[PDB]
Amino acid sequence: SNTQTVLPFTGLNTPSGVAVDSAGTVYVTDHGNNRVVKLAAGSNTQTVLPFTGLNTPSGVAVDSAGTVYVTDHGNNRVVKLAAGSNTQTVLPFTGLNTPSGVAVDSAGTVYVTDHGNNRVVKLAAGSNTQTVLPFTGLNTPSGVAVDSAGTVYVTDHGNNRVVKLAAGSNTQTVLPFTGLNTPSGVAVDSAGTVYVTDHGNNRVVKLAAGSNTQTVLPFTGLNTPSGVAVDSAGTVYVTDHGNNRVVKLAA
Repeated sequence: SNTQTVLPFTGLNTPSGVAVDSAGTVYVTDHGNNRVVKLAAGSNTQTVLPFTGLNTPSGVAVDSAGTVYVTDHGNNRVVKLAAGSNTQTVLPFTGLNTPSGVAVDSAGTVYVTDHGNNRVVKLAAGSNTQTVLPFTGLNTPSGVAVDSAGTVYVTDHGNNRVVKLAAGSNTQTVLPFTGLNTPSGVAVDSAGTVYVTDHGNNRVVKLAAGSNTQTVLPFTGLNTPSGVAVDSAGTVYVTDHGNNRVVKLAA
């Protein structure tokens, strides 16, 4: 499609992160309102999820079980809320500094960009012991995504680049995007195409697997886009942070 639609969220203030579940429900961190909202597919009415005590939530992820994970940026913690639950749980990460992005793989392992510590950490399901991933030279990493192969993609915000680390690899690779300015968010679809919010350039770019040539997606009127998500239909969802809105673009 060449034509975005603005999703019917209400009252957003600088939305940061977005995620979409297998049912097409869209989850958004309403950063400026210390809340997380969701919108079911076709619904005109959001619901505020029952998290407690959030401070400028940044990133959001949702797993196949419908559990919602949120980086509670201002409180240096990551919280999760099981589907239908009333009570969040704080995940046992240690030593976070302004965590910024979160992703969850098919095994339930949780990956977090520890923005203030220039590192990415992961926590296996049920584990009490995080592991720091062997990225090199990160500067304020913002967003993270993980594909079905376990490859981890990170927007290295301060270095104007996107890096990836294959499962079990010691050595990251810098993806061949061009001309990025403070990239914030990243998503990867089932075909391995990587989508990045090029925050400082008011645009969203994608790079197909093995391609050397990005394409700029035909969104219009973006202002400092933060987060991006892609569903199984290839629809791309973007938090248009500066315009207090969320937009989507069908394939």
